[PDB]
Amino acid sequence: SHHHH
Amino acid sequence: NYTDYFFDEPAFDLHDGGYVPLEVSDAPEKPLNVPPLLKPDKETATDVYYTVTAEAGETQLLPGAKTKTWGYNTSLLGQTIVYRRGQHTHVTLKNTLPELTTFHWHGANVSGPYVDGGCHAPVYPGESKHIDFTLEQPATTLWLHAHPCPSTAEQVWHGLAAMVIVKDDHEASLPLPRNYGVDDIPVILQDRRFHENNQWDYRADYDPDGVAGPTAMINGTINPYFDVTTQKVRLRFLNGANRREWRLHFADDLPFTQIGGDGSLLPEPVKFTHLMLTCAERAEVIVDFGQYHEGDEVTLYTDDVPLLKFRIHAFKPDQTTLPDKLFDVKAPVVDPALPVRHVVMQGMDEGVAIDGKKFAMQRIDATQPIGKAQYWDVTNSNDAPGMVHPFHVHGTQFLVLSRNGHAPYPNEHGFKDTIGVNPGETVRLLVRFDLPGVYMYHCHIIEHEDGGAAAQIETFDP
Ligand SMILES: [Cu+2]
Ligand SMILES: [Cu+2]
Ligand SMILES: [Cu+2]
Ligand SMILES: [Cu+2]
Ligand SMILES: [Cu+2]
Ligand SMILES: [Cu+2]
Ligand SMILES: [Cu+2]
Ligand SMILES: [Cu+2]
Ligand SMILES: [Cu+2]
Ligand SMILES: [Cu+2]
Repeated sequence: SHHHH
Repeated sequence: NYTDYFFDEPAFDLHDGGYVPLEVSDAPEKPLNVPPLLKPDKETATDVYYTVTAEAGETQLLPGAKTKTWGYNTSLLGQTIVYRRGQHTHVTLKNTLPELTTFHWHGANVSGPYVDGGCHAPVYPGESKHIDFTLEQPATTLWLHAHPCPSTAEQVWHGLAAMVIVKDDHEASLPLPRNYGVDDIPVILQDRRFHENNQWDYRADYDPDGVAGPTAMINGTINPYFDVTTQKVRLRFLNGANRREWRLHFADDLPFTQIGGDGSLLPEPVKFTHLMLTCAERAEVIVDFGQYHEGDEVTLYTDDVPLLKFRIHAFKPDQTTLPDKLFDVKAPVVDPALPVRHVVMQGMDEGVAIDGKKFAMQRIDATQPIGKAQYWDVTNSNDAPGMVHPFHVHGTQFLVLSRNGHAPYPNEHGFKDTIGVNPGETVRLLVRFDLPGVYMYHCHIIEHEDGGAAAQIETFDP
């Protein structure tokens, strides 16, 4: 689900 | 809404003009290289003897041709060197490279400038030097790397870095994974750019603001995996990159506990999901894989880029718990007679400087008496947009008192030799030198060091 920046 | 890291989001490397994104390599997955422990030439309880040889070779990094590389007692990086507190240590330094080099023990409280192995300690091709010393400092992860001035960046790029493990009695008594290569591993974080025939070319990739390539390399491995055979694993993160910052987290935000920083155990364990490391910073963490099962592969990322896969095998349950206190940090009292030292890092690119000046090898910039603790106020004067400058001091382990008058970051309450200073920020350090001589302080973006953003301090007996 989660992605970074 | 919020960044998951402690540093100032606008200052991250990824905002820089010439930023080089990491890209996933198509190279096949392979086992993480774990450097062997360097066998002593001889050891007794009181004395240990090592030979450390800088050498050139070839390493199979990508399919096809082998990459020409340099290492310590191996073709790339180096065998891990174990030192013990209070043990008289003897090292023969041998250079078999075509270039002169230097053997810098980053974080080791040894005398400078010769044993320290900075600018003033050249070892020419074909020659040998003999050093000895006794470490009187807490257990931690240090490292060895080349430090000729200039040319540190290029030599590190060729592959001259190695992990150094310092043992003591206190750390040995803690319930920590300590089976090297099995449940306790180096994670040396680097990046490179491969050119034709899988070769490196520092000069083609040069940038005065910091060299970074798009291919991540972990312990000299491309697309590494690690076979986990225990519930808990200790990772010794070292940022051995020329410039790049690592923003480390697992794919699913698996928590991990930091137990160690640059210079010592942390006073207390600190729980993390996301951890940012600037150049030369070390962080020792325990990961608990107890919620996973045989066949699972759990991947450690920086930003959105996968770095290191953990293949879960069968493991016995581990019921142990960390104590609430790991380590007693005994802060020195500042010498009241001594002023506050102000150090200003200025400029970017070619214009980087400290206190208005570029490095000069003959010149002493500062003095401080040994045995006496002093406040160092260190300012990153870089306007917005700026960058996080990792400030390093040779020959001391310092303590972090405050950041812009506020608390240090949660993982900055132990001893450290390198600290990331945000744009505009003043940090206050407590700095004591135990030994007399000449020591360097500088930014540890290695292109900044080479570009002259360094100064030297003379320590003397009063
Ligand atoms: Cu942004
Ligand atoms: Cu001795
Ligand atoms: Cu000796
Ligand atoms: Cu260093
Ligand atoms: Cu250093
Ligand atoms: Cu995350
Ligand atoms: Cu298995
Ligand atoms: Cu910059
Ligand atoms: Cu240095
Ligand atoms: Cu810098």
